[PDB]
Amino acid sequence: SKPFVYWGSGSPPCWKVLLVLQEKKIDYDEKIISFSKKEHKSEEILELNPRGQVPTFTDGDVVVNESTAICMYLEEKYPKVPLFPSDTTIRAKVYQRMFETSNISTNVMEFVQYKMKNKDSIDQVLLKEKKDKAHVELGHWENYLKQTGGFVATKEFTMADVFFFPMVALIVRQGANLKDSYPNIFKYYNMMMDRPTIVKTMPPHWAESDSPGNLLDLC
Amino acid sequence: SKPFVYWGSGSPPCWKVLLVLQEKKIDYDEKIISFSKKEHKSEEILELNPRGQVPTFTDGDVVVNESTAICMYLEEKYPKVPLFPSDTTIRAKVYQRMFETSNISTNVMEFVQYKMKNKDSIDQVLLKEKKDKAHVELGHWENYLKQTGGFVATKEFTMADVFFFPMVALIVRQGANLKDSYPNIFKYYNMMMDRPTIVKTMPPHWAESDSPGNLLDLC
Ligand SMILES: N[C@@H](CCC(=O)N[C@@H](CS)C(=O)NCC(=O)O)C(=O)O
Ligand SMILES: N[C@@H](CCC(=O)N[C@@H](CS)C(=O)NCC(=O)O)C(=O)O
Repeated sequence: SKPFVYWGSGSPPCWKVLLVLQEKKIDYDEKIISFSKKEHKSEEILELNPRGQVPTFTDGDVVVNESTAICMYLEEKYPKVPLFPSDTTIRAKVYQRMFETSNISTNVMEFVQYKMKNKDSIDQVLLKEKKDKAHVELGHWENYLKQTGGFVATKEFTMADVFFFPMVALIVRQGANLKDSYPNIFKYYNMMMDRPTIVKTMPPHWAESDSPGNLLDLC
Repeated sequence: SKPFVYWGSGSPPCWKVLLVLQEKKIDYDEKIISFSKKEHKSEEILELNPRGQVPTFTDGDVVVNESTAICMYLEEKYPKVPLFPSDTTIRAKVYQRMFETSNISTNVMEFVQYKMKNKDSIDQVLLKEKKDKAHVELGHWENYLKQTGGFVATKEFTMADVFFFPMVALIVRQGANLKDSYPNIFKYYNMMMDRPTIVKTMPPHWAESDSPGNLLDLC
């Protein structure tokens, strides 16, 4: 049995899956679909995933789509390279950080959404509201990296970094100068960006396209 | 070591934790906080949870807050009553359903949010948009229950039902007549509502308060 994963460029849910696969060094087959050409809605994809989304994934008769379910399945199916420590108490912290990352999406990426959605309708009395929420959110993670001095959950790479980093990258892709404002996250970013597995899974379309820059003002 | 959980009434994240605790029959200590009196922001809560949210949870030196992390920790710490089957392939389906339930929140509960948020500003040209999304979302789950004939993920109660049911209940609490429109979800609801563990964890404030009814029109 050899895993197969349909995924697109610039998608954190897909990145999570690719990182897990690479980090555990599992040989897999893939189909890099085009979002702009709506390939995530192909019939081939819909048979496996009624929601027409990526990642979509198989491994024999095993079919799983939620990026988080795929990662959990991979951790359980291919145990040789653990992305979780063995200590139950410490694993709890890894799980905490993993799932807590859904907050970045809401409190951070909302800042970008707003400027794009209701554009031309810029209300700085509200703009400064969500901007402060983004910073409040990032502060938590900043403190976390500060607290460990290394990776988002512990002093080693774990499933939590698989969830967190893609979000950090997307933030920087939007142009966040975190160098001085969030020295720990930035230190974490540059550190991670240097990890082989991450260099290998950078979103394909990023190199030859310009940053959306919806965050150039962040900090 | 005895678990301690701070939680509030009518909160799906808290319900998930209570169900897991009850279903595995773990004896725990609790603090039922008042949201209206802002007790989720107490100092006692903030020391353990910098976000000032519930559930907030401890078990010795073990501190975990994300409802999903707590459930995973409980599954791993107290294995006697498994909420997951042993088959790795089948567990994958349980994980799929568990995490996919985050969609109900977005595609379903948005319908309720909108009518509350931008109220008085009712735009039925858009109202009928999200209403159709709610039905599309529920259809997936309807088909799932149809596909199994029993619980949301398999023919037994699993961690997936722990995630799904609270959302179904909240929907009905908003007044959804799913009897004829979603016979399988409704059958699932009445079935679940009858399970001892669920009767015991119904949101405390529901009995003596009226349904918000933001869904009475759903179907
Ligand atoms: N909860 C899913 C979400 C996946 C998702 O949102 N995928 C996007 C790309 S990042 C997609 O394919 N979207 C297409 C759509 O909604 O049609 C996960 O984490 O896997
Ligand atoms: N992702 C968390 C979310 C918890 C959450 O949103 N809790 C709400 C009650 S349902 C809360 O305490 N909210 C207070 C707040 O944001 O201040 C989880 O699932 O545990």
